[PDB]
Amino acid sequence: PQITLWKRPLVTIKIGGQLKEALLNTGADDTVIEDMSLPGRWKPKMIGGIGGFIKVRQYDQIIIEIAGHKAIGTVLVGPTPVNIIGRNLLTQIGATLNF
Amino acid sequence: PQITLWKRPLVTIKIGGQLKEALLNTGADDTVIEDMSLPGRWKPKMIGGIGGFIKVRQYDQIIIEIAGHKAIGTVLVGPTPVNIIGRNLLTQIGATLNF
Ligand SMILES: CC(C)CN(C[C@@H](O)[C@H](Cc1ccccc1)NC(=O)O[C@H]1CCOC1)S(=O)(=O)c1ccc(N)cc1
Repeated sequence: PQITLWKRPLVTIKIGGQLKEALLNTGADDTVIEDMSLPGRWKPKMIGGIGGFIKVRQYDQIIIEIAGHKAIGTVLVGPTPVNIIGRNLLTQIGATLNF
Repeated sequence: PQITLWKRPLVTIKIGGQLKEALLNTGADDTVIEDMSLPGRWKPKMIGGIGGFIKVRQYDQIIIEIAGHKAIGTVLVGPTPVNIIGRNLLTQIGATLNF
């Protein structure tokens, strides 16, 4: 699709069998999702946002559907205002910015 | 242009007579620029994301050139670690997400 930006670019994602809402976020390198159970091990990651740096859980090679497109990659889990899909997964679904 | 998301979507902007580098950010409601002086009245605002909140000054009816395109709108100014062009100005230059 072509998504205009008059409203928040919210899409439906599917991860761990659960449907959630997430924001398509070109301003984030990484993908951050609110607390949930994911399979396998995690490793520590520090990420920086507008308020500063926080610690999150990094799960690699997670299967996640994003607006109907399958991606498999790194998902960070931690305290976020909204689930955010970052460039690591936007590139997998073939997303570009155009004007 | 069509901007790939392999790297950060950074562009050159001109605001208040100054050239700056800024992130094209679909995940941001508003535009927020590292602290600088702007003309006219302002009011305080709190904005929050990863790492919590920061206090900023809200200036309305500010003209910015974004990669050569003039747009006008609200600009927030404060201690952001990165210059952010948010949806309120991305819409004005006709920016869309496509996949
Ligand atoms: C958290 C989202 C929902 C909203 N933000 C935009 C996001 O793109 C934000 C932009 C940014 C990048 C680097 C440093 C600081 C900020 N990226 C971000 O945090 O990257 C983290 C998460 C994964 O990778 C690292 S915001 O800055 O908090 C914000 C809030 C309100 C307004 N009016 C404007 C901006």
